[PDB]
Amino acid sequence: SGFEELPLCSCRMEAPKIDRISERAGHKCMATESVDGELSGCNAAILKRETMRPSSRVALMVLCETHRARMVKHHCCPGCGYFCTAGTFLECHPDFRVAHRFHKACVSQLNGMVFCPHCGEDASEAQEVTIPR
Ligand SMILES: [Zn+2]
Ligand SMILES: [Zn+2]
Ligand SMILES: [Zn+2]
Ligand SMILES: [Zn+2]
Repeated sequence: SGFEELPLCSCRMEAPKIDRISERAGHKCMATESVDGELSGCNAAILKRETMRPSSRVALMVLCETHRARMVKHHCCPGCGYFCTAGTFLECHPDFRVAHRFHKACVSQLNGMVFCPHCGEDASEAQEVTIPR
């Protein structure tokens, strides 16, 4: 029932390159962009072979430098693992020029209430945002 049970994201964590994830991907970025439910790939050439993911709900990804930059800004949804770069989505604003992006359907849920899946702040606080492509 308490805040301690809320999941927090892993957007800032990095896993070592010991599982050959980059090699199986051809050293191409594994990011998936979501724009109002339309999914698209990246496959840009990667520079670092360490892997990342916003939560353990999804598999680890090797990423291009642009998508690693967006991942550490909490622009990837921990619920589904898709990046929120354009279209409509929710943003939690814990501090100046900090935005945690996520889909309305991907909020954390505890005791019937909804929370930011990055940081655990109440999601009724979350603003709806529309960003052009
Ligand atoms: Zn990429
Ligand atoms: Zn995050
Ligand atoms: Zn999502
Ligand atoms: Zn948050």
